[PDB]
Amino acid sequence: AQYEDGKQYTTLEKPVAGAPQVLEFFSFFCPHCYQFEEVLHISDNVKKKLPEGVKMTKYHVNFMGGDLGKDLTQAWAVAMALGVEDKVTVPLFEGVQKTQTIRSASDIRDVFINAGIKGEEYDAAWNSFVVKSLVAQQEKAAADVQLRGVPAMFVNGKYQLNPQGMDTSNMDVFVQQYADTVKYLSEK
Repeated sequence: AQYEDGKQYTTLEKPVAGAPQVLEFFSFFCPHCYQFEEVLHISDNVKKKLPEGVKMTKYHVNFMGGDLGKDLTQAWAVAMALGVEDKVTVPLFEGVQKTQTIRSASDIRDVFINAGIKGEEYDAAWNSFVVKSLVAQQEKAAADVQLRGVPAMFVNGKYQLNPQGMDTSNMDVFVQQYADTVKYLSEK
């Protein structure tokens, strides 16, 4: 075929019932994730080719960067609850990997503040049980697929994107192939 299992994607031997339709995992410590977000804009180019009616979900993971890694998953929960993902994603990446000014939970907080979220609102969210359960959801989904690496994308809880098996000579062509594969898998 043109899309072969084991080539542009792999199939989970343990399919995950009721999983989000498009599920992406990342870490603000993950160098390829930085690329995926700020250079390739993967999430965006997938959405642009997804059918109508398919929701897109993106979760942070704990297994990189120790304590600060967990702080970032809780902050990503805050980001999701307040709907401010598009305002903090870039400074979190650059704060962690570019400028290295993120060294503590308080430095993570500064990014939200600088992005215009108010102190009280952040701290209230940070401490809220809605955020606790949003953290739990992020962990459960990563648990459900044995996740030990990022970036990672899963479609319908059955198929996992395999970027190692796509041409990387051209970044535009890589992204289109990636997105087209998600669309294929999505219609499967």
